[PDB]
Amino acid sequence: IAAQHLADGIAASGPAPDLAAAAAFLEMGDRLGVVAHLDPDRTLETAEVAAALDLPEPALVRYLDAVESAGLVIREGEGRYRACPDFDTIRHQAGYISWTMNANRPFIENARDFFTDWDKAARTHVRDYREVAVSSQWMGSHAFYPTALATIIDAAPRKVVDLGAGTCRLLIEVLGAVPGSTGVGLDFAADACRAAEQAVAQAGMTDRLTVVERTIQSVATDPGVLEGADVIHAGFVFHDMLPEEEDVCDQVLANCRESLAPGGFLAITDAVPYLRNDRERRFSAAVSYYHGEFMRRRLQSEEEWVERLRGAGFSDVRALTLAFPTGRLFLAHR
Amino acid sequence: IAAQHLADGIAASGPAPDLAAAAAFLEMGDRLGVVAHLDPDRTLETAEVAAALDLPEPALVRYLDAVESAGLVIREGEGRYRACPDFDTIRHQAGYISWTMNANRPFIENARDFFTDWDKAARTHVRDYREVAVSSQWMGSHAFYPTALATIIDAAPRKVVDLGAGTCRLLIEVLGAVPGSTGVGLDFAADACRAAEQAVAQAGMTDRLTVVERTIQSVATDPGVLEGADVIHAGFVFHDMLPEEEDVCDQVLANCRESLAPGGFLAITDAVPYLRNDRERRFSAAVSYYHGEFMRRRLQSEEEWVERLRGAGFSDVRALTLAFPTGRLFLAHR
Ligand SMILES: CSC[C@H]1O[C@@H](n2cnc3c(N)ncnc32)[C@H](O)[C@@H]1O
Ligand SMILES: CSC[C@H]1O[C@@H](n2cnc3c(N)ncnc32)[C@H](O)[C@@H]1O
Ligand SMILES: CC(C)CC(=O)C(=O)O
Ligand SMILES: CC(C)CC(=O)C(=O)O
Ligand SMILES: [Zn+2]
Ligand SMILES: [Zn+2]
Repeated sequence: IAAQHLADGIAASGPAPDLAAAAAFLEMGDRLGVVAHLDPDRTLETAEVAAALDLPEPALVRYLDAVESAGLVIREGEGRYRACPDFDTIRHQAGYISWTMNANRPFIENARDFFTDWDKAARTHVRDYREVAVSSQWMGSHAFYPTALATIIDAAPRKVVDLGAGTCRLLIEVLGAVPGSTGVGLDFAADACRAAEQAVAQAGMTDRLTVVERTIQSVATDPGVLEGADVIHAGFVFHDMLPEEEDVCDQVLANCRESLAPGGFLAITDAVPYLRNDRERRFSAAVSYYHGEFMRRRLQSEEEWVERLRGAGFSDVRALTLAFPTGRLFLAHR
Repeated sequence: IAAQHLADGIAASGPAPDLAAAAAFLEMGDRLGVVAHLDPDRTLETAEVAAALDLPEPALVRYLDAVESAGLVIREGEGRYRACPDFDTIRHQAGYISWTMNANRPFIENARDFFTDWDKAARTHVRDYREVAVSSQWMGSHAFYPTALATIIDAAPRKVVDLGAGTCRLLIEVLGAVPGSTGVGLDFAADACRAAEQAVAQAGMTDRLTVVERTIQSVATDPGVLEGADVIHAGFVFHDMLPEEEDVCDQVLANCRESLAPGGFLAITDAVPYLRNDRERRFSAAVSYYHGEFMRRRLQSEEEWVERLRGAGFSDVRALTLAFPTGRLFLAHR
């Protein structure tokens, strides 16, 4: 009796109000720099963080008080705030919403332009690659990054190479797990290389781990840095050179197979296109439509990837379903 | 055994991949004009809709095929598409994400400016009121609009007034339910008034329902149009004149009480600030922080609203919890 309208509405909205609010608070706070100071295991001290971020302290305090009202942080004492116990899961979920609604917003808002003159639209409406990187890392935290770590650590490698390694977090975490091991982080971006180069410094791995600043294409002609590696990792990278650079790509793959030490494998995480199964189909379709229609980059099915890795001379290929919908981890044994 | 990593990841992501993908597809499609042609009870014919929307048909077909892969539409025949059975619930959930991440995106991206010089930020970073209106209507579909309808229809009114009525859908639906009834839709926006004025035309209610183009403030001095109404409705409107126009507002409220026919009531849906209960607190906080910090509009608690309505001379005030988190429906009896 109008308690019906209420219960019916609650069931229809489900978790969407909570998620919409978490994602907006967390994107806003991350753009401010605040989210990197929130952690379930310690407090953020407003007086210091406001100074470190060059923000007015009363403004920062009203933000953290709003986030405290939302249940995302806990006010421990006066001027001190702690993230809620399940913050990292909430931030992981926010990553999916940030990626489709923020990182890829130029495609949402400008689809008509992309439909009528793609070449002009592709250069006019461009994605903010800081947002692409942050939301990808939030999604990866629980849905593909752990699986890649464990696989690399368990191979107990001596040399590990990462193509498109960014700030080299994955290499730093692997080297800190195999006490005797070396790493190579390859990235063609200047600022990415500069931050990876000092994060490795502050971990003391400045000798065990070098930060080469080249393209993955450059590997096709200079495969020297790949020599003798036990594991080569590429995360969501190889698709970005298809179909315009299929030969260069086929030849980087062939280079990787020859450069592998005995018993070594190339680990590729990438997205497969348009899955039909009920769990993955909806996010699969967004990942595929964004890549196929707006970025014009070719995503390959498992069948195509196995084909392509066989043709590069790998002797066996194992595909693993990742929790990230349409994410697959291909392990290509030499 | 690495089937653990998979099940753990799936539990951590929960419904977020599905929601993120639905919201992006549906905002993109709505901006294109396509979503208004999707319905669970009939098909969209691509050849005709592509022409009506001035879109290349192959482009429209790739979009609908992507949305079909996502499970949001069904391809009935060749060139014909039907929305999935629960489309309206999915679109309702997408409304929360659209509102926090799209409609209010100027606040997410520019919080630093709002913190350091508000007056300059408020006029530089402005919300797209087409996006505000669409996402509000998607949220309202299952979470506040039904409760307001049923209350108005059940009062069996002779005259109904709506302050900030937009395209007058709510009035059209009420007049089509009380066979003998009149309505007044008040809105100060030119284009809103022009569309309400022809939607009422195509319903034949062009006589029973007039579309006055004034401000709700203008009611404070010209209360004539309010005369004799059985029900006055205002949806998410009165807060937008607090605190800068408290006297004008207090006097519109007093005007409404005096203009009511005997047995009549004023129905106000509005948002209360920063609730603490577990269901509503997170979205409550986003609604409140957006209004308090970025729009500088005053949201009142239930206690304050009842106070304010008593002081305007209403004899009894009933507050109803809406499914929309922090939404409240206040019924103020004359
Ligand atoms: C994990 S995919 C994106 C990351 O990998 C880097 N990257 C993207 N494309 C390439 C490329 N062709 N070669 C080397 N690094 C790349 C980018 O600088 C970013 O850090
Ligand atoms: C339901 S809140 C927004 C809708 O109500 C209208 N509206 C907003 N503010 C006012 C106002 N002061 N007076 C009259 N209509 C308003 C807007 O034109 C829009 O259609
Ligand atoms: C995790 C990936 C899907 C990220 C990506 O492919 C991109 O945004 O470019
Ligand atoms: C449904 C309302 C919360 C919409 C609103 O207040 C706004 O965006 O201005
Ligand atoms: Zn990509
Ligand atoms: Zn508002």
